[PDB]
Amino acid sequence: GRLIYTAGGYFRQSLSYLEAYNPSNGSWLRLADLQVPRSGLAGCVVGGLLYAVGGRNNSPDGNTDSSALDCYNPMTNQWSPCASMSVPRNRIGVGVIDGHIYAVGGSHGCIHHSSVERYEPERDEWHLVAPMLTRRIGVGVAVLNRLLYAVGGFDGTNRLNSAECYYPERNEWRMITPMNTIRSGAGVCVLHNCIYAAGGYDGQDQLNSVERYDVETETWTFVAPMRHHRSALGITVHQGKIYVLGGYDGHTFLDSVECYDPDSDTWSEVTRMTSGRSGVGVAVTMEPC
Ligand SMILES: CN(C)C(=O)c1cccc(-c2cccc(-n3ncc(C(=O)O)c3C(F)(F)F)n2)c1
Ligand SMILES: [Cl-]
Repeated sequence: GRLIYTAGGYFRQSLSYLEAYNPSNGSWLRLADLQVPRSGLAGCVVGGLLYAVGGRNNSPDGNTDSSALDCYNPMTNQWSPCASMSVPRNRIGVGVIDGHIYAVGGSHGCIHHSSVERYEPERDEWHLVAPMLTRRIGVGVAVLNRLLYAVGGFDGTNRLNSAECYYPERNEWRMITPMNTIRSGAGVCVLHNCIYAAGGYDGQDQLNSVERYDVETETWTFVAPMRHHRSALGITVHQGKIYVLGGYDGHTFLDSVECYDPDSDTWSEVTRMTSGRSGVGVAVTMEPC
């Protein structure tokens, strides 16, 4: 059995929560807290281990952007620090290729990063790679066919409809077709042969719209919209379905979890997080024992 893990997030301040939702039975487990509260982080899994990457501790006692990489082992229910990134990256995106973690973009104070770096678990080492063509914070990241895509975000001045693709064997970024919608702090994931971008902020409104990029056709197509408008949502795939978790709708820090069924093109309410929050990190791995 596999669980959807949600790490960190934001309500009033950055959160240390780690909780795991089991689609098979509707249940939530609270697991070991993050060592450091963080919002605007990303989650990913490599070799059954859950990693929490970047973010920011927004707290009454000060605000600190995170360069941290921390590893959670479901077998032990324990967090362990890994090597830190070259730079703090709040509102980061991440993707895994070939057992390596790419950390993309994000902010450090007023610095909006185009830089990108790659973590090798076997070596506990980060190394910089080619930077993106654009500065992107609140960037959506997905991996399809061992290529890494960076989608939308905020460049320090404008929210972006643009997207680009990183070709590892050439260490090179190239623009792809722009989305039909400006999206920053969207949820971005892969399903089948498509990159999905769900929600985000366009500069004026939180979005419910959802569109997908087909790598073979190089075009974006809208699918059915989510039931909730949301920016700073978490997103993941579990058994061929997209799940979106939390976010901010302009009014409420959402506890809503929705899932998308591509065959019926419908979104439905699935469960509620134990408390409303935005800016979480999400990934899927094995049950704790
Ligand atoms: C209302 N608040 C501030 C929160 O709910 C919140 C709190 C902490 C972290 C984030 C977050 C997480 C991931 C991406 C983003 N970005 N990154 C860029 C933009 C943009 O405006 O362009 C956004 C946002 F806020 F929409 F979603 N934010 C949002
Ligand atoms: Cl923030």
